[PDB]
Amino acid sequence: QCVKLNDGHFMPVLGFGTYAPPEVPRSKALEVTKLAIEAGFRHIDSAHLYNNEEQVGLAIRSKIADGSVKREDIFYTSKLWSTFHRPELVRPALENSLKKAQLDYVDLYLIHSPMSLKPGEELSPTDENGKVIFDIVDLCTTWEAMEKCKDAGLAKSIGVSNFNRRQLEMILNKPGLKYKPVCNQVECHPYFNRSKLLDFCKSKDIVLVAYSALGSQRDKRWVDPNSPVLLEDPVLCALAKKHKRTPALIALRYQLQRGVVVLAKSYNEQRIRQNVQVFEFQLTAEDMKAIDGLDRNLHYFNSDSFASHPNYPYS
Amino acid sequence: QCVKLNDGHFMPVLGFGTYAPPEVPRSKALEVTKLAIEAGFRHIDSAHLYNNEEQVGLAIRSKIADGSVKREDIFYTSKLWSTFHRPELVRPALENSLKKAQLDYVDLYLIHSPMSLKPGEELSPTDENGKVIFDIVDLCTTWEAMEKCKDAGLAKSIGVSNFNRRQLEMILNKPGLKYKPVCNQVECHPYFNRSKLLDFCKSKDIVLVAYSALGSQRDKRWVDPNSPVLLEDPVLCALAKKHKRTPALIALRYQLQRGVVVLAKSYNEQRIRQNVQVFEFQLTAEDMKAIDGLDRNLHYFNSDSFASHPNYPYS
Ligand SMILES: NC(=O)c1ccc[n+]([C@@H]2O[C@H](COP(=O)([O-])OP(=O)(O)OC[C@H]3O[C@@H](n4cnc5c(N)ncnc54)[C@H](OP(=O)(O)O)[C@@H]3O)[C@@H](O)[C@H]2O)c1
Ligand SMILES: NC(=O)c1ccc[n+]([C@@H]2O[C@H](COP(=O)([O-])OP(=O)(O)OC[C@H]3O[C@@H](n4cnc5c(N)ncnc54)[C@H](OP(=O)(O)O)[C@@H]3O)[C@@H](O)[C@H]2O)c1
Ligand SMILES: CCCCCCCCOC(=O)c1cc(O)c(O)c(O)c1
Repeated sequence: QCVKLNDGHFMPVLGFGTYAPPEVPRSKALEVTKLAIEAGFRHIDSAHLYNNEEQVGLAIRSKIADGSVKREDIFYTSKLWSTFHRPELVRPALENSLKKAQLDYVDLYLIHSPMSLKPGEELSPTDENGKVIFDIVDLCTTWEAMEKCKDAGLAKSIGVSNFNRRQLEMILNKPGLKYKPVCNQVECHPYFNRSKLLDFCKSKDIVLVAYSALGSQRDKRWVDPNSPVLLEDPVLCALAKKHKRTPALIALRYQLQRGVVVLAKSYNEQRIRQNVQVFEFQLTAEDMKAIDGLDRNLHYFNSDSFASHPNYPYS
Repeated sequence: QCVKLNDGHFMPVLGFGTYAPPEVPRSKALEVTKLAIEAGFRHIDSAHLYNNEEQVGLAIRSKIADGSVKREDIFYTSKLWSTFHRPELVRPALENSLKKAQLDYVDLYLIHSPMSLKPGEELSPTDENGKVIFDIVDLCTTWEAMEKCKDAGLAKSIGVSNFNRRQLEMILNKPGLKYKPVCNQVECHPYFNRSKLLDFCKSKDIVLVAYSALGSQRDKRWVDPNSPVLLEDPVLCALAKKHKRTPALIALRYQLQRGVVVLAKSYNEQRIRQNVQVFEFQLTAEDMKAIDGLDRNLHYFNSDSFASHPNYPYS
């Protein structure tokens, strides 16, 4: 079950989410990625940001080496972090990711965020410690550098993440554009279903990839603990009962049936193996309209901190 | 079961595909071509590109020598590789093919691809960066040189491969045209059935010859491994069950009943002998419409570098 991307490549519609907070030992990423592959996940989502590309890659390489999978069966995503937006930093950042994971190519490379951050090396030992420094980069030139990565065979497909419609149009309207982004990976779930942005993406042949599809990890560092817990929704629970599934499985299936490619992070063996059951059942059209009704414009990514960045996607 | 070509020659409607990847020992092509002829294949498709003309030729000569066939019962195709498009290179390339095969004439010589490549001795000439080097040739002059090869009795018939409608018209409308292409050998299967091109070809008396009719060899170099596997299609499988045949046989029969000449590669003795069974059954008109419904405009062969060639046939 794969979707055809606008560059002709194919992306599995269910992806494994690998991010876990820095308290979680990195050896866990190695363990759980092997478990994900053993359960049937083939699309694996990582990033320079996650500090896990080595462990994730070693999982992949391990399952390739022992003959459970071929490299060609695995669809591996990495992402260009925001301190590397300047065009001359793009290819080395990809190369660094490739060396960490010990892969020859990534199946997909994304611009992680339109919110560029100061690159390079400070120069004093402490002056800038702790601060968050924004940078200003024309993301079109970032995108050209991405296009060159694809032409070098380093990334099979290239795309973006956390872009809004305006930011997508800026790439789409670039003079001399060679490759459209294949996807826009954004927060998407029944509390923030992104239907308008989805319609836009579909009209341009860009796949929407949903993160926090199960309602986020609710990380204390950001997420308001009084925000409603997605998987406790009564409509999601009643559909789970009706179908003899679970609220997670309902929420994942919802995305698949609206043409969205869905990620699901779990570091728990049983939930990982549950999540692959998404292909065993289907929601009715009426079920789908009921889930559409749950939208409350709720972003679990309380980016509030970054709200004054000129490229903040919700300004 | 032959079709009358527009030059008066006859082409068998089922052809044996001889390409195998370079990991396959070169001796196999000799073995499998003999097996193909023993099974009933009479049309045999090779090319300079395949690096097997000696072995394929030996097979053909063997079966002629031992009396299983006469030379005139065999239809042998070779192809002019893209580094040899320049008019003065066309006849020596054909002569080199003929000397390798140890044959005096080919039944058919094709321009392999409209995508001309830098002349020389590499098959895939590459620049400093590893990028393939294109050439620019007026393919009308290539065609004139092909016309001369037919007049010299070195090729009984001439045609083209991987041409689109525009590229065909260019030849058809050439001033002083002597011979129309007898055929256009193109990627064609239920996921990319080419009906519009086929209608055009039929209106001009040009036979469409299908390659990757069984969904290609899915070579990593050119095919996305997560593309759908044609012979696993549930409609093909259900028709196979209905007819007590196989999905390969359904896919081959489809082509024959729409007036398409169809190639089938196999290096496996039992699949080779299965493939000749295509003449034992027939699909209903409803079966044919059901297969027509599978079209998803999917060409298995892809290349970022070749996509940017001015003569790329899918642009
Ligand atoms: N592009 C971006 O900027 C961006 C942002 C956020 C996320 N992402 C990507 O998207 C991935 C997923 O998003 P996310 O990390 O917010 O998490 P998510 O997929 O919404 O999952 C949230 C929580 O659901 C739990 N869970 C998983 N399967 C379950 C089931 N079947 N039943 C009940 N609970 C279940 C997990 O807990 P356990 O681990 O305990 O099972 C997990 O922490 C990330 O890991 C990352 O790859 C990208
Ligand atoms: N003009 C061009 O540019 C061009 C391009 C591509 C191909 N071609 C020509 O067309 C030929 C055929 O196309 P192709 O090589 O892409 O392969 P194909 O005919 O689409 O066959 C694909 C695969 O199907 C398998 N197969 C054959 N019979 C089968 C059966 N009865 N059941 C299940 N599987 C079966 C074969 O594997 P096994 O060998 O293991 O049986 C083969 O590798 C080539 O050999 C070449 O002559 C030309
Ligand atoms: C004070 C500002 C903190 C900056 C650090 C970012 C805050 C949130 O980090 C994450 O947990 C996170 C997880 C993912 O899966 C993502 O892709 C992603 O983009 C972010």
